[PDB]
This record gives sequence, structure tokens and C-alpha cells, in this order.
Amino acid sequence: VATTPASSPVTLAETGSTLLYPLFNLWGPAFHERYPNVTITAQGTGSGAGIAQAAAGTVNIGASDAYLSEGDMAAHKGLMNIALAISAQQVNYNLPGVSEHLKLNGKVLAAMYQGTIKTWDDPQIAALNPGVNLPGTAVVPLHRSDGSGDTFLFTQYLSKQDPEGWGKSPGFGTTVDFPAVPGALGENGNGGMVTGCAETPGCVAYIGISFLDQASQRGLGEAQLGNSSGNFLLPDAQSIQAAAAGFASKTPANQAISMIDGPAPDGYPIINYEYAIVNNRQKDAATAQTLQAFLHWAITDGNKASFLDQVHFQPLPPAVVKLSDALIATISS
Repeated sequence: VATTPASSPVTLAETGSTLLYPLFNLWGPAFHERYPNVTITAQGTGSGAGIAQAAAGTVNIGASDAYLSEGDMAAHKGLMNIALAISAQQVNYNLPGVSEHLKLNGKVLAAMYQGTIKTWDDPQIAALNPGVNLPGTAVVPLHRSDGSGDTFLFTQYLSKQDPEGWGKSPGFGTTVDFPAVPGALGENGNGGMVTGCAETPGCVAYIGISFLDQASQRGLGEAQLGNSSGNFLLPDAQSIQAAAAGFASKTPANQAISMIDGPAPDGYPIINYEYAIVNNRQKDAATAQTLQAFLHWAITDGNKASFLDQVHFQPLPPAVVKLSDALIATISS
């Protein structure tokens, strides 16, 4: 693995995951400060564009919260997903006056997105939140309009917890045919989800953890999500470090692994690796070497708390760092 960038000016273009975007805005300047000859550009366009453009050769780095499907790998040989850090997703809602962190699970959320739960005081919700005065506000299940990693993560949670329902249809993916129910409205990017949700009381939205602060500032509630052990957790360092322990020794060599709804009793149900989608063959030697240098930097120096703590991510455990490096090292020209 090349740990030093070429000396000639090189530009690494990135695009994709709005979830990973805030972090790339920190990494980019830091690396550039260290190696002035290297220019890093990034844009928040959603995981879909990330996968699409990296595959088309339009950018050097596609950012994605979703791993490549077996189909994607077969269609674009040389394309791989390298883990860079661990992140998570929370479920925000707009219910002014409700102080508590409402408890929800994949079964109840699937019902909301399927239109069977139409109000916030529905029996299925009250059963999970005894003592809370739930309003009769109508539920408005919002979803991402653009191909999104958050959609992939959310719909996998729903699919795992509701195998016979959501699991069968519409299943999961970066783009999903959401049930056409009242309020099934589309919003662009995580920002759009925050903004959309804050707009009208009763909204529900799956939003990436790096937008947690913004969501709170807008006065949105944050749900406690139930895991398979019957526990309801908030996404924080503790619950994510606990959920990751479930897959630290079980990550495949190609790193395509779902860490959704794991077995850790105290683990948060929606965590995931953030991926750099990159092609095994680059423009020239200088560019291949610089991309390697940057990616290895990102998973070592870039994984320090000074960086990750700002967007609420956790670092990759060592065995995984090793696997990423092994993939970084195949980047040639």
C-alpha cells in the first residue's frame, strides 16, 4: 500500500453519500494541508450517484453507505467497496410537545410506511410507549427521492424485522418503490429529509447520524429503536460500539456485509460501514498512488476521534482496517 502521494499535482474527485459528505469536508482539507499538491473535491449527491459515477469512471471516489450488490460487482469488474468508518441512522419525527424518545421497531415502522398505521396514537404505538400522551396527529412517512444509502439501510431494517411483510415487498435497495399511501412524499438528500420533517408535525424520516445535530436543532424528536434482543436503543457511541462487536470478526474479504439488526443485546440496530466505491484501475501511476495514499490516510489518521467524533462515527476495528488496506493496495494503472 502506498502511504505517500505522488509529488505532481493530482486532483481526487469524490461524489455521493450525503451521509459521508460532512466528513469528507474535514478529511479533504486536512489531507490537502499536508500535501498541497493534492486537490480533493466532494459533493453531496446521494449513494446512488456515488455508485453510478464511480462505475462510469466519472469520479475517483464514489461515496456510498450501501455495499455493491453481487450484480453490481458482476457488471463492473474492477469495482470494489472499501470500508472507511462506521456510521448509523436514526429515525426522527415531528411531534411538538412530546418530550420522550418514542420507542419504535421495524414492525411498527413498516406499518407506518405501508399506510396501516395512520395516526400517532395508534394502538401499536401506545403499546410500546405506556404513559405517554400520544396525539392523534396523522403520520406522514417521508422517503428519499434520490438513490440513497440511507434508503438502503432503512429498508433493510424494515425487511429484517418484517420478513413476511416488507421483506417480501418492496424489499430493500438504494431506490425502492415506496407504497403509495397518503403522505408518501419524497425529499432530496438528508438535508431535505430534515427540512421536510420539520415542516409539518406528524412527519417521520430516516436520517443519517451526521445530520443528528441539525435535526435536533430543528426540534425533531429522536426514536429509540428496538433491536432483536428486545432492547430499545438511541444511536450513540455505546450502542454503536456494542453493535459493531457483532461483526468485527465476521467481515468478508470484499467487505460487503450488512450489519443491520445484529445480535448484540446492547447494540443499535442500524449501523453500517461507510464505503469508498473505487475502481481497481486508475488513469495513471501518479493518480493511483495518490488515491492509495489518501484512502490509507483516511482509515488511519482519518479515523482519529478528532475527525469522527464531529459526525458521530466510530473507527474501523483493526481487523477491518487490514482488509481495507488489502483492497487499497490493488489500486493500479
